[PDB]
Amino acid sequence: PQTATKHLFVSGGVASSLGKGLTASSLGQLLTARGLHVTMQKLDPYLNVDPGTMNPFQHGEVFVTEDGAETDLDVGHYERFLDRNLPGSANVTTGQVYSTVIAKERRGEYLGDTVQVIPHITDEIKRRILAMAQPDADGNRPDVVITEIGGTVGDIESQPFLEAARQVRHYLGREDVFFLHVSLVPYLAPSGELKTKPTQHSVAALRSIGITPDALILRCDRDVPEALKNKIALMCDVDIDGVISTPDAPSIYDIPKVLHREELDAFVVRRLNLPFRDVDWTEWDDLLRRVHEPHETVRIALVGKYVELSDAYLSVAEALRAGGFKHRAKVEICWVASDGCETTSGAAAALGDVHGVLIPGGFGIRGIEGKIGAIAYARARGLPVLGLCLGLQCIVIEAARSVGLTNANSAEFDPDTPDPVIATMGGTMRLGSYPAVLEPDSVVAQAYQTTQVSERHRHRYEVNNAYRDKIAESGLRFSGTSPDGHLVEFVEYPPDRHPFVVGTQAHPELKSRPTRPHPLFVAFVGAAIDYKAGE
Amino acid sequence: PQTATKHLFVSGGVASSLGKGLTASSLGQLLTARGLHVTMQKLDPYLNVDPGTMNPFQHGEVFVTEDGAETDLDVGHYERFLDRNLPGSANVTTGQVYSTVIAKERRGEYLGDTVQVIPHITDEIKRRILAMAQPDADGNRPDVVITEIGGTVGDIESQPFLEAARQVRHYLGREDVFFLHVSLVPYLAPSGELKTKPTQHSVAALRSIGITPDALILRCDRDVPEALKNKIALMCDVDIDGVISTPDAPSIYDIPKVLHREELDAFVVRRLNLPFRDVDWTEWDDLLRRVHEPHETVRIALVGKYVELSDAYLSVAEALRAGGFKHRAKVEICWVASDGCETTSGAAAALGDVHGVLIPGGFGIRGIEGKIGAIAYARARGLPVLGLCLGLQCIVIEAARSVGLTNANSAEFDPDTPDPVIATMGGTMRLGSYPAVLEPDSVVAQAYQTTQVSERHRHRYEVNNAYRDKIAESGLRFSGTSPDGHLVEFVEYPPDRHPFVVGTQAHPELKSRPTRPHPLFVAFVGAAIDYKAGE
Amino acid sequence: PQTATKHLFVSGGVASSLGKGLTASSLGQLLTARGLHVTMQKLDPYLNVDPGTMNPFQHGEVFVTEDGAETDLDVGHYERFLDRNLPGSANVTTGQVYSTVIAKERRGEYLGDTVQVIPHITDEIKRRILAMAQPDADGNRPDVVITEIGGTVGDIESQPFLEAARQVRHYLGREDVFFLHVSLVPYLAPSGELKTKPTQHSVAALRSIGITPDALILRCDRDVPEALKNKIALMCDVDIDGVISTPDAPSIYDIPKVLHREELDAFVVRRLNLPFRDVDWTEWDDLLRRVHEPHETVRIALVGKYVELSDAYLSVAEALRAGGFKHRAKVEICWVASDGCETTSGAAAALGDVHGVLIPGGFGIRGIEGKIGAIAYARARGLPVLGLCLGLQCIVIEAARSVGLTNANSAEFDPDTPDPVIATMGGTMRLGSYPAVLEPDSVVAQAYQTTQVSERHRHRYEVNNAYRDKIAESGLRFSGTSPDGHLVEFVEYPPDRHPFVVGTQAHPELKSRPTRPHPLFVAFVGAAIDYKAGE
Ligand SMILES: Nc1ccn([C@@H]2O[C@H](COP(=O)(O)OP(=O)(O)OP(=O)(O)O)[C@@H](O)[C@H]2O)c(=O)n1
Ligand SMILES: Nc1ccn([C@@H]2O[C@H](COP(=O)(O)OP(=O)(O)OP(=O)(O)O)[C@@H](O)[C@H]2O)c(=O)n1
Ligand SMILES: Nc1ccn([C@@H]2O[C@H](COP(=O)(O)OP(=O)(O)OP(=O)(O)O)[C@@H](O)[C@H]2O)c(=O)n1
Ligand SMILES: Nc1ccn([C@@H]2O[C@H](COP(=O)(O)OP(=O)(O)OP(=O)(O)O)[C@@H](O)[C@H]2O)c(=O)n1
Ligand SMILES: Nc1ccn([C@@H]2O[C@H](COP(=O)(O)OP(=O)(O)OP(=O)(O)O)[C@@H](O)[C@H]2O)c(=O)n1
Ligand SMILES: Nc1ccn([C@@H]2O[C@H](COP(=O)(O)OP(=O)(O)OP(=O)(O)O)[C@@H](O)[C@H]2O)c(=O)n1
Repeated sequence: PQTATKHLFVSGGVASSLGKGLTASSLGQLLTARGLHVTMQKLDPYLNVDPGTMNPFQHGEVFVTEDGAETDLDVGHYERFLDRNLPGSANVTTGQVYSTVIAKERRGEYLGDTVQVIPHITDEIKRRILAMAQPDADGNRPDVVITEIGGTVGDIESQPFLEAARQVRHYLGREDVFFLHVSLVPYLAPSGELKTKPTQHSVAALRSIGITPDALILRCDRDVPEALKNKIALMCDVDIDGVISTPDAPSIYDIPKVLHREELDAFVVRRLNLPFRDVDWTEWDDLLRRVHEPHETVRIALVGKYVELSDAYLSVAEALRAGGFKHRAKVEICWVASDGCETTSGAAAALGDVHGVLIPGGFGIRGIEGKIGAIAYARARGLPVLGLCLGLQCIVIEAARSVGLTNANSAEFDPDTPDPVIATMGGTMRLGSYPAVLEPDSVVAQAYQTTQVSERHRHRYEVNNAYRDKIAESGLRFSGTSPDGHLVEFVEYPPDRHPFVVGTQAHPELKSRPTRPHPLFVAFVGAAIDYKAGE
Repeated sequence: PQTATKHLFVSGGVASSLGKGLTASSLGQLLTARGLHVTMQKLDPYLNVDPGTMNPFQHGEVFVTEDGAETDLDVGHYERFLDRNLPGSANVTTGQVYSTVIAKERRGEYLGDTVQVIPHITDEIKRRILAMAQPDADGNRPDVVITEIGGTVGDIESQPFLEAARQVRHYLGREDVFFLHVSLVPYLAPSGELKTKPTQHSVAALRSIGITPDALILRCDRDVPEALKNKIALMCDVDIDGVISTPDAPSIYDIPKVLHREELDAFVVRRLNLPFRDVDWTEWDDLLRRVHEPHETVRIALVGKYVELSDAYLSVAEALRAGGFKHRAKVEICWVASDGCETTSGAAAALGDVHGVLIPGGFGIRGIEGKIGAIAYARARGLPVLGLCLGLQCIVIEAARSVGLTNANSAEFDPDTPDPVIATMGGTMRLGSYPAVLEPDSVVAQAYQTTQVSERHRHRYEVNNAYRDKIAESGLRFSGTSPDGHLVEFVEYPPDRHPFVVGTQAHPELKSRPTRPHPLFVAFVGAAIDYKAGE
Repeated sequence: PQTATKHLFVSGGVASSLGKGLTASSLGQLLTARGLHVTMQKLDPYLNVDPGTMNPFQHGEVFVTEDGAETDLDVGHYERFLDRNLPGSANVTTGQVYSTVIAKERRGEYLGDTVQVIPHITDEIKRRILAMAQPDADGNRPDVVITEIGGTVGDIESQPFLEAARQVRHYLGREDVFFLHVSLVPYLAPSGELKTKPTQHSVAALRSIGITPDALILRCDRDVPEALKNKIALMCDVDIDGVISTPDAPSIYDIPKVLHREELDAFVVRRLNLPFRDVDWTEWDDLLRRVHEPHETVRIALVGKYVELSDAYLSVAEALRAGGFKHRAKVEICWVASDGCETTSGAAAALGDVHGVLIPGGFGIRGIEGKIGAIAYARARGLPVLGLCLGLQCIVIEAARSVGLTNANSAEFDPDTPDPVIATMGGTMRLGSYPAVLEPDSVVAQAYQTTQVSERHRHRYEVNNAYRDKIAESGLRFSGTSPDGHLVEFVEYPPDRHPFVVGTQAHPELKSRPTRPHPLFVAFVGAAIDYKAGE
């Protein structure tokens, strides 16, 4: 039988860039491995109502849920570590709260009461939090909700969320609410010692707003001496079980071992009185083997538009590497800047060194001819290609230009093109999960091993249905469509035209999990390994 | 069976002069009435090592324990409300802590370690606190120690005591430590409403140092509306059982009823899990009757040296009134300034209106001839007299001068007197409890109904043992002595010389309790009532 | 003409071990180079009244002023960087304040007033501070007093000093008081960026007690980007002239260049309106040349009792290196643990690799036979020796044992010795500066180039004046004495017995300055270089 849904807030002190996200994700992973139905939530502090306005080349990708809600990329780590789909409710922001309360004000639904910050805003936040305890579409209720509070304790940027957390702690009571806390432990080079004083000043600032931390996670470049853990337990009044060393791990997938080796999760389960059951590593030891024991290295070029910040492609890169792990191959990514590839001599100079090329999406970018040139090169050179979203549109433009439709373009990039092979259906902006059907015994059907698939979408332009028969003169099969056949979903060249050249409009990288890689990235790495073996 | 000795700290916020002392005393009274063995402690913040240096005309009397320890007058309220003797350990000060730790430093008992404030000072304070849990001379261990932290939360004056309280709360755990808190609720006259915001800012300041208050006592001139108690429970995270209204009571003896009518003590007993048993009021309803239903008013003049601050005589005045309550009489005190009474015309102008005159002590004052003049008048007029300590020395000087020893004096006030009837035995400064013996069937023996008594002392001058036979020529009997007869303890005139004129060297006001008045003050009020009846 | 003496407080935030001492010393150096008469003061937080109780093997040496006041070793850096003698007033501690105020309380000099912490303590601290503005023994008044506040801002350990600083800032006014501030800027390895948030939280904590910092010194492992200096000036309201980068310098003597290259001192002079004059580097460029361009490396063994903490010998090591700089030689110190040298085979195994051996002091240690063995070896091997204080007593014991006084000892280490060549005169504990006279044309007289010297002392045992003629049978000349000849001050072997073997009772390392090395350490390094050249 299930008790009340516990809440487990996480807040950062001293500094940002300490890994609250991956730490909370790893805690969710461990609780999942015990068999609890964990779910997760992020409370972003910024006022953007949704991230579709944000420049991804500075703030990373935009994740898309099943229900087509745009969310912070941080939600991706929670999905990947849980292997669970999360609702669009998983990402609250200050912008959603303030614009909700001001909308209800203008519509007059507060009966003319004065709209204070307290209680109206903090009750709305508390409601957005407690909604996660509601039963899912199957009627199951989660055991634990982990809620990463954004910003830093003491930021004016976060005070309303921490007042809401305080109120939740009042109404549910300490049997059912737990606070983790994450804080920096700097190393000083002239003296050669770890200093706890910033963590004491952090927990003092946290207590000044009425939250009591039940455990500390100490972020450090070396294992914290027991002689400092005891001092922290003295000066923070944190039970000495709950001062946890957490070095900088070798890789993000090692962090669950770090947290388990300090036995954090056993203390969490004991403190919340959740149904205690043994951890089974059998699902994750094999991952750590594949991660640490690569049989071979294989290089994939990724033809990004701008590549000085790699975080703009995080989930693409992680989906590639998750594919690599399926073949026990260390996928290494050659970050290739598309604007170097607009000339075939530059394309040859960049791309000739690799065993495959991948065309990632690029919603909202301008100027794609570099990607088309890179694809035309890769076809002539025989390099395997996968095109994610804009990737399919560049592949289709390349195919049409190969059959002489020289001025062919997307209506997005040349509204005056005489041959809009990609055109607006601004037309219906498709978002979220839609069904698709595969040509039976197509190459994609051979990969998925089924005719029925579903994918997450974020595009408003489509293959012009009048051109399908013309484009098929290239040999390009339209090997998947909408169930009515009205919309194009996949394209491929035949197996004897090229070994593997596929595109989709989807973002298949969003269905990646390291224990369950996406079929197309597995097949693409299989083709890249076969190219390595043949060359 | 007895569990661990619980601790119950009390700290003030917003302001001083809020009645932490009488509130904590009344809580001790209620817990005593349940039958728990309560004991109490004050942690003064000032650096005076003992108060014997302090000017009592600005800071009130100096209390004296059984073991002769000088303590703050605040200890008197705890003794009176408990009716229990307290050790000299009942009053810690910062001066005792800092001078102890620096003494152990100079004696080298820290093995050359650096003497920080933490942990050395706060461990010493914690030791001075936990000492109260040690078994008494009978081997009984108290159930509850109530510890009034001096100053205000947020004073630099108190930070080390609050860090010590935090450490105690860590080592004993919240099952065994409770915090009361006392805070002001101002009334604003232009708007006519109570404001809780100062109490919120107080509990925020208290939390900033890591103490969590379990209940609030709200100090207000009117009953706090339930609509503000709920807001305080919301904004302070104080369980709504534990927000307690406490109006300004009519008198200090009514405060136990106030605390019981809001049912504070039931919540304390439930929260500490003490052995629950019913309150019996039978001991205190009769006090409240006597306090509120006086049959008659009787006036006593008290011949103080300086009287603009009455707190210098607190325990004298309270012992008088406790005597009054024994005869159901409202004792009203005519505060008479001794320097008006040095001339017989001024003495007649001041003292003629009253039914008795009392000569209080005056350790460390200069110039006493006003008191001698007042006594000579009172004798001629027939007014009953009691002399406390210096009172006996003025009575004895008056007696000697009445038998012509005209230049007789105390060696304290004229070291060059040719007739030191009071002289140094600086000689042995007597402090604390000493036995004395009474002349059988003396007037004092008729009052005490026994030959054996004990009293608390604070004097270094004594009746000159060579003059006893000479002074007895006045008829003044030396009706009590040390058991060896070496020292004078009491004097009286015979019943047919005057109705009641007695002195002692003792401070009998320190053995006052309202449920157990001191015998001499009962007899003195009996004589003053008989004078009222006869006149 | 001279205006009022300015005050320049310095306080640390975020962490200790950030170099407030050397930073403030370097600021004093720069202001001295401009020609201002700077003086300095340390306000230690610990309650040790003087450090003579402290274990130096954990807290470093004890410095000794001209007037024989024991002070924290931190005073040594101020003396060395100023090249000025400082009074014993240069080191206040909480122990001196609290024991002073409690002494005046017990002596009754507060007229019975209650001794609060405020104002009595903080007025005493303010008085101890303002005393530094009083004219010196020549009647000159310093222009600037630099006052390093100990502990960290927000420590209960320091609150009274910061309240005193606030009061001084009130009474003198912001024209005449300046606050530096020192704060950490951590580097985070996973993200690769400097984080300013701990400095913002520091300056917030500092402002919460009413001090406004006029400049920030940022302590970092790399030059702070201008893009973070501007953010700090925004969020701290620090004038952007006054956010100063300070990397970890290569050596302590380079820090004046760091502070001058960021032009801190020009801003300080402009802000305090001191008499502006150009910096002259001519005194310090030659030091930095000698420091960075060593012609040769020469190794000196230092025979310490315990050597795992080198800070116990700080001023000895610095005096050696200052001697090295006089010959342009990199002195490298072989830290030799004396207990390895008690056997001649172990002595040979340790000491044979070096060009000289030095016997440092050791007040309060037990067991010296290792040092005697090391000296007997060094004599047989011909290694140059210098004995500081206990060094002379080991040299003298070795000399006496070489002439067959086999059971000779110091009365300190064998009170039952039949031959106390070193004996109590506990006798007079000599402290501070005393005159001494040198044998004309002695080797020491050839070094000092004068007959008259003075030295700082800290010993209570002396050469037994009855044994001088007996010990001189070794050839050991008693080449210096008290001016009356009563006390032994120096010993030497003749130039043809050994090249240079000298001892003293003094601590000559305390008169070291890098621009003015002590004559004996120059001569000793000259002899060690001559041994290197000959071997
Ligand atoms: N136990 C941890 C914690 C953090 N990191 C490193 O810290 C970086 C930060 O990644 P992230 O969790 O996403 O935090 P940020 O995006 O940088 O900033 P924020 O704290 O707001 O989440 C990661 O690259 C990760 O390698 C790590 O290796 N191990
Ligand atoms: N809440 C606190 C914490 C520390 N101190 C004082 O700060 C000094 C110690 O300085 P510091 O070394 O910098 O802090 P640590 O406790 O020792 O931890 P860390 O090593 O990280 O510095 C001690 O005198 C200690 O009493 C204090 O008064 N109040
Ligand atoms: N529930 C209360 C609390 C306080 N008082 C009044 O508050 C005054 C303060 O007396 P005391 O307890 O001794 O406090 P102070 O001496 O004035 O100052 P402090 O708080 O430091 O004890 C008393 O006269 C008392 O009448 C009261 O009548 N009822
Ligand atoms: N911790 C708090 C407490 C109050 N407020 C805000 O302060 C305003 C109320 O002002 P005020 O009346 O002065 O405080 P009250 O809560 O109403 O209590 P009181 O009547 O004593 O004033 C409200 O907007 C409330 O949201 C806040 O932002 N944060
Ligand atoms: N601008 C600076 C500041 C500090 N340090 C290094 O920091 C160390 C600290 O020395 P010190 O000034 O004496 O400080 P601590 O003794 O370690 O501790 P505290 O802050 O209390 O003085 C020194 O070894 C020094 O090399 C430095 O190289 N350059
Ligand atoms: N006094 C302040 C300081 C910062 N913030 C908020 O904190 C967030 C920035 O987080 P962070 O990067 O960690 O602090 P920085 O100012 O950017 O400095 P640093 O790089 O060291 O982190 C911003 O939303 C900013 O508005 C705030 O609300 N109040």
